[PDB]
Amino acid sequence: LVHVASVEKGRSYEDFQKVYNAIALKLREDDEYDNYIGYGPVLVRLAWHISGTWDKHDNTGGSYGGTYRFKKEFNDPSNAGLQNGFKFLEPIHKEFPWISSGDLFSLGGVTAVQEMQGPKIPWRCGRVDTPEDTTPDNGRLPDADKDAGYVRTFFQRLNMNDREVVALMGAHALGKTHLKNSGYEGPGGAANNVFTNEFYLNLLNEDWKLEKNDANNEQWDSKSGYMMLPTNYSLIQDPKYLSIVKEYANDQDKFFKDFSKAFEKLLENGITFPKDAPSPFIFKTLEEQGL
Ligand code: HEM
Repeated sequence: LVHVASVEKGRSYEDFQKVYNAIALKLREDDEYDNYIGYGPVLVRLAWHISGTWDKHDNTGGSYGGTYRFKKEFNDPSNAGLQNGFKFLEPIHKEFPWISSGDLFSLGGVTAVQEMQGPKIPWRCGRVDTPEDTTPDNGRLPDADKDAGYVRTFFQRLNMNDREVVALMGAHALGKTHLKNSGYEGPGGAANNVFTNEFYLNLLNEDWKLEKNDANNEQWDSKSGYMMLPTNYSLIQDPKYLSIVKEYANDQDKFFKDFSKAFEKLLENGITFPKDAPSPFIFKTLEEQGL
């Protein structure tokens, strides 16, 4: 498989900035979702899940083809709860019918990180909708009940190394686990719709206790009301992951820098960019625009 990025015909930076503006204006507006967490956290999770299906061995899956729109990928058990992020973006797609689905689902994640005070994420247009038979089979997305060795092996399929994996996992400072979606319950911290290095500080500073929850899954719980998935708790049981955790806990700007690079890499895996293609766009926030 080769997936060559093709620009939506006749569109430039200013068009994509209009789609970004519509998603961010709708984020401000619908602030009541999930006990006033807002749709920020569920939109960066949709962008990682349509990206996380990629397989470096045969160039299948990844963000290119927009195939989350098809029933098979939409109804995957590991995607439960993401129907909310899809529903949110749907009026935005009716307003800009020219943008491809892969470009929309992925720009949704970029807009959410930057509106939640996160780092600027460079983004590239050019994903193209592919047919229903290119939709990846279920089961390429990761389990939560596992250890640091599973996490290392998994992210190798997306050729993410240790630094990339630890930066990327910092996203779990956002939102929460929901019992009806995943069999896990609880937030990762206090500031869960502001993008910070909080996930790392919690993992180093809380007295975590292992307990079973109401779905009979184990998770790590702290006195403070926060939780950790076994796979996130893994990052302090592995000596290479633990030194990077410590680095991000002590330096939020190094976390922002590395998260920016790894998240763009994640959203562009599997896509060939012709060098006449536009350079990656940096979108302005609402605030920077006075909107
Ligand atoms: C081994 C890797 C990962 C596993 C096993 C995993 C698993 C999960 C699970 C079980 C949930 C809760 C789902 C729910 O009940 O609603 C969750 C939530 C979330 N995940 Fe991950 N995750 C992984 C990697 C990532 C990465 C790479 C990102 C983003 C860069 C990410 C971002 C999020 C966010 C923001 C949420 C919050 C969802 C919400 O608030 O609704 N995850 N993750």
